[PDB]
Amino acid sequence: STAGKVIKCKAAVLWEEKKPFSIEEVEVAPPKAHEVRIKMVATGICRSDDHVVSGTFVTPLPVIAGHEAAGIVESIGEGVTTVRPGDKVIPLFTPQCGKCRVCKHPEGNFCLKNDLSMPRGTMQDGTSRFTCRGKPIHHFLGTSTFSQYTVVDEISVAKIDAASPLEKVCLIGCGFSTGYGSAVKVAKVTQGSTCAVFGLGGVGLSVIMGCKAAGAARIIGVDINKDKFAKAKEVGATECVNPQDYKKPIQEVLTEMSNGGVDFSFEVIGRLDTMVTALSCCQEAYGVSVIVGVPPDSQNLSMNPMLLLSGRTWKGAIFGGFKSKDSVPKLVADFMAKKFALDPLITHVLPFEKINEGFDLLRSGESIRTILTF
Amino acid sequence: STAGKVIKCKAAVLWEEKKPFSIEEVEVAPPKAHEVRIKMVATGICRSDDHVVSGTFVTPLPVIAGHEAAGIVESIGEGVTTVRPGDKVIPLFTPQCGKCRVCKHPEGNFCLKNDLSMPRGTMQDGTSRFTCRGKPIHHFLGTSTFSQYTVVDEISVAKIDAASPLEKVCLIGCGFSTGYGSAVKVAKVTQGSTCAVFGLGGVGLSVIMGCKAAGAARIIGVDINKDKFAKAKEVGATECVNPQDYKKPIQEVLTEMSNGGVDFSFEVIGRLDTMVTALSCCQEAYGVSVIVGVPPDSQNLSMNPMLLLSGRTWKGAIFGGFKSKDSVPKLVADFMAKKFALDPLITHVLPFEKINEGFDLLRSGESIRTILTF
Ligand SMILES: NC(=O)c1ccc[n+]([C@@H]2O[C@H](COP(=O)([O-])OP(=O)([O-])OC[C@H]3O[C@@H](n4cnc5c(N)[nH+]cnc54)[C@H](O)[C@@H]3O)[C@@H](O)[C@H]2O)c1
Ligand SMILES: NC(=O)c1ccc[n+]([C@@H]2O[C@H](COP(=O)([O-])OP(=O)([O-])OC[C@H]3O[C@@H](n4cnc5c(N)[nH+]cnc54)[C@H](O)[C@@H]3O)[C@@H](O)[C@H]2O)c1
Ligand SMILES: [Zn+2]
Ligand SMILES: [Zn+2]
Ligand SMILES: [Zn+2]
Ligand SMILES: [Zn+2]
Repeated sequence: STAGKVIKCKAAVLWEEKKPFSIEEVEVAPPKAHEVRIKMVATGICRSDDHVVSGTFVTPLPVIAGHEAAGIVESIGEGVTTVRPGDKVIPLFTPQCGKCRVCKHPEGNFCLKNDLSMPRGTMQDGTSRFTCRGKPIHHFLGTSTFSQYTVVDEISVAKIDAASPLEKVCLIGCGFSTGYGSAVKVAKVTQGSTCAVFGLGGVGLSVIMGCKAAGAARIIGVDINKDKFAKAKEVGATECVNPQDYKKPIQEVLTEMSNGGVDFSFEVIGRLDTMVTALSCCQEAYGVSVIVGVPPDSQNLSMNPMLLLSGRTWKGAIFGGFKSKDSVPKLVADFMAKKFALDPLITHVLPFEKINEGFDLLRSGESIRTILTF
Repeated sequence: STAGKVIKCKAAVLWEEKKPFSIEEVEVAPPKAHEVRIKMVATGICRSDDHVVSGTFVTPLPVIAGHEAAGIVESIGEGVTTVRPGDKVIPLFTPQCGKCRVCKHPEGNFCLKNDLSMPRGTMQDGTSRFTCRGKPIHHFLGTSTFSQYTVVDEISVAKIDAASPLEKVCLIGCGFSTGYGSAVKVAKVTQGSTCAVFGLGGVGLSVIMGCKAAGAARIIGVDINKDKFAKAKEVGATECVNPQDYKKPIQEVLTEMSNGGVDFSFEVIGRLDTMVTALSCCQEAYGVSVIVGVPPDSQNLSMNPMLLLSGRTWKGAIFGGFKSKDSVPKLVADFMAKKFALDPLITHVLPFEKINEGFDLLRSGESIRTILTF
């Protein structure tokens, strides 16, 4: 039995920004009280993991990244009540402690125990469970899924259906749930509305899925890579536009196309300029714009507050507004009942050992989601 | 009889920015089709009128300003069906055409016929009804209430209760309705919540009234003029704070006071820095911030979009979100039924001839609302 023992396993360590991951042996400590050690089965490559590499999202290095994943519990620390060894689980990059003022609020989900606002790269107790070459290695968002084994706090894991296909449902740990919830929960897209979705990657495609599920009449996809348009239309886009094709700014184009502005817009890229464009293209009196993309570290946008005074609503969210531990198992159950599809997001499959090729695919524009198998 | 004739009457003409109003004779043309000529009874001094004087709010000059008022219909043009001679009325600086996409939307109120976005300073037909010393004089927001008589489009006037005290209910034409609706309709303040209100002038006091009516448990008033605090507490503030008293930025103070951020914040001043402060002091995961203050012309704010990505909602509104022609008569009926008070907003009552003394009271910090009586 490995219970109570250090596990030696392979992980993808990021020693430096703007460098390939290093696949090499790490030591994974056993779980302490209220911790869970997970044998990973599948993990997706999310652009947010690439943001760690590029320095767009600052978190302490060296680090084991990865946050979109599914696995099987290897062991539980003292006092764990919500999972058992052998359970299928999805790590939760947004925890759900159940006790803070956000967890108790009917509409909050950004639990105060998160490691996203001001990342420390540790477990809840301020320490690390990972050693590599004798050196402590940081965690990422309390998940660190680019490893054959990880250790997470109990508030950062959800038990899911024992019959779940882990190589699909790992996407419920980030990209699918984020995009879908941003439409259905955060924006609250209405039947018959017109939506504009900026960025047609895995998260933007999931936004489109949610807009279509909510009954939008028009869903306009916006991307500078026209190779993204075919899949966007397959999952519900009615029109796609490439800003590079137009002489005028795309907010003017979208305002014209929607006969005075869209009902709902979504920024699903991570650029300051497209956050402001996406706000501007929603109707000035009653439009809603949702920021989903992660902005570059410490940079401020500039905007004219008259865009809000006329009546627009501007909001953002983490993880589609879903309370993570309550919602992830329900989303898996709904997937099992065919209430939504995940295959449209999966364009590539690789073994974990080919993680760097998976990041190459994302950076070239060729992939939506690559799923890595351990 | 005056019907069908030019009226020569007294008005307050603003010939150029940053000068006193000139109280002098103007000619007021009779109403054309679908227009209404009103004998003014009372008009309030709103900070937005001072924004015209100061160049904070750009509108064509020379101009008859004034937009918060009540009067009696003198005559109606062909085709008017909603008011008759002798009716008490409130001019609507936000029209309600009933035909545009905003008017048809359940939550929109910023009718596309407004003259606020891109001010032309005319009637709907692109012409003026005012002459002074042989020169055409612009309208202001389709109202122009600093005149013994004005002409408005039918979509810019509402009939109110014949028994209405016009020297009080003129405030339903702007300041009361704007603040009250910003709380009850735009923010949708909840029972038991904590609110922060930046700016304790007539509009901010009306926000406090709305927050109290909605059942807020805590209402924190914020002003650099501590002379505003006593009246803020009278109408429902539980605490007041002056940013000048603190070594820390007031967003940090308010976050500490509210044990992690307020539920609802309101910017009721018109400064870029307080718009960002007000957003920052609402709880990062579920807080709502409403911009009510009018920003200085053409100036952009700077902010970190992580404030929104965590879950905040940022919105603004004109006229408290109220559909103007539907709402103004109901607000007057509610005032007549003692559902809210207006006297706390009224600090001074002067003859119209003292308009410049009324503006000096506002600029000195000494008044909330001055009502001018014709
Ligand atoms: N809020 C959350 O909880 C959360 C969760 C998951 C992802 N994210 C972020 O969401 C964003 C999208 O992630 P993803 O879908 O994995 O990324 P992705 O697959 O890189 O997709 C981004 C898309 O944006 C397109 N694009 C780039 N620049 C422009 C431009 N100027 N105009 C229009 N399109 C452009 C690009 O071609 C690509 O198809 C990233 O910033 C992520 O970090 C946020
Ligand atoms: N959105 C709308 O439809 C609408 C309607 C009416 C008024 N307005 C605007 O709302 C704002 C308030 O109008 P009002 O109540 O008539 O004005 P007001 O009576 O001048 O009140 C403004 C208050 O802000 C206070 N103040 C000034 N600077 C600061 C600061 N740095 N920090 C905190 N307090 C400060 C000031 O002392 C005063 O008590 C103005 O910008 C108006 O133009 C908007
Ligand atoms: Zn929590
Ligand atoms: Zn992600
Ligand atoms: Zn209209
Ligand atoms: Zn006003």
